[PDB]
Amino acid sequence: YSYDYEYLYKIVLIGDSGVGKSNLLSRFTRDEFNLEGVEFATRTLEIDGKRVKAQIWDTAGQERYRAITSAYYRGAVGALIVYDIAKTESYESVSRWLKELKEHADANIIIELVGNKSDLDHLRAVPTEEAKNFAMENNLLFTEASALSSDNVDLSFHQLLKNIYEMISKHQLE
Amino acid sequence: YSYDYEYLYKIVLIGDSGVGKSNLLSRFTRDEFNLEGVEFATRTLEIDGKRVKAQIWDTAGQERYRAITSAYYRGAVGALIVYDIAKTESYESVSRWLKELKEHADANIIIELVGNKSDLDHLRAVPTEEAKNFAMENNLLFTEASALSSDNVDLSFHQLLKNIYEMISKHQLE
Ligand SMILES: Nc1nc2c(ncn2[C@@H]2O[C@H](COP(=O)(O)OP(=O)(O)O)[C@@H](O)[C@H]2O)c(=O)[nH]1
Ligand SMILES: Nc1nc2c(ncn2[C@@H]2O[C@H](COP(=O)(O)OP(=O)(O)O)[C@@H](O)[C@H]2O)c(=O)[nH]1
Ligand SMILES: [Zn+2]
Ligand SMILES: [Zn+2]
Ligand SMILES: [Zn+2]
Ligand SMILES: [Zn+2]
Repeated sequence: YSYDYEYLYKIVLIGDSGVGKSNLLSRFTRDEFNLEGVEFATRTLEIDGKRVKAQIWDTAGQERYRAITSAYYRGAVGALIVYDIAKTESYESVSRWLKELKEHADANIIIELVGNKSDLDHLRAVPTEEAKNFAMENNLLFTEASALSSDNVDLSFHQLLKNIYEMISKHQLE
Repeated sequence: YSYDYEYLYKIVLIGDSGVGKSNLLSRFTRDEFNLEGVEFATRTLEIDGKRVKAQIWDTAGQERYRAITSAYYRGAVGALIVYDIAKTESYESVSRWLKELKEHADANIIIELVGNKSDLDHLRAVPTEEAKNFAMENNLLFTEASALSSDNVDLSFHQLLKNIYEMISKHQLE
């Protein structure tokens, strides 16, 4: 048998404007997607037998013109860095978002690199192997996804929460 | 170092009308007490290094005339059975509340017996040793408390949440 309790994880979504952060959230939490306020959404799912309440934060679009404030990252245990596989610029900015996390987020936050818009294969600018190699180099989890076609969307969120739970537990047997 | 995450525990308060359930809640969550809606309150505190968000439920007084519905107990990991040390009847009803928990609450809910109104020592009807012996007999945690004078109030809630966390963890090394 198992006891009746929940884990509270705060996750933040970061990345350049237009990479599909808000559509990743609406696809995972409400299964909706829009071709071009709601501060965060919560979905609860089972991770290795345990119930995990994931509170996933999303921007209001201010990252297009200014830097995200420190309060956005506070309390977050995981983070998704989203880029556009069809936009090189959005992939080059991954280092900037890594700087943002080191500067305002928890020192041991668990990071996952997400390559969104995998449906635009005719416009692919960033090869999967380049970003996958970069993720392992910087000890980030990695997947490509498509909020439009729902490919690997649940995988991007389940992979991070599963790694958070296991990395926490593994850290607990000190 | 420790990761940034929380545990969500639902706790319910049960006992006969007038034993001091609502005043136990206001004393622990808001440090207020009244001499003779708000469905539940949440207070977060540190249990053995970890952060535990306790959601403590309280009745609207319907237990005076009818039985508490099943939905009140659903999801609860712990429960406080409160009686009046100055009212024998309220102590005799502890078996009824144990029946209520077996009937509508989780099969492995952790129960604590609380003897409230310890300040009315001139009116003591239930000796501490009788209820303490009864609690160990039925594998309940036990303390006396006074919502009026704040004695053992934080102890009654901290003792239960600490036992819940450790009993869960101890159950986890299957
Ligand atoms: N083709 C495609 N377009 C997407 C995808 N995800 C988002 N978009 C589009 O990208 C634009 C910006 O998306 P949005 O979620 O607002 O990006 P955000 O600024 O990071 O939140 C929208 O017009 C979406 O239609 C995807 O997986 N595939
Ligand atoms: N002397 C004393 N009176 C108390 C204590 N706790 C509650 N009361 C009184 O008992 C009455 C009923 O308390 P209440 O919290 O509403 O009981 P409930 O029905 O179980 O919620 C109130 O008038 C309180 O003033 C206590 O620790 N000591
Ligand atoms: Zn957005
Ligand atoms: Zn910054
Ligand atoms: Zn009450
Ligand atoms: Zn019943």
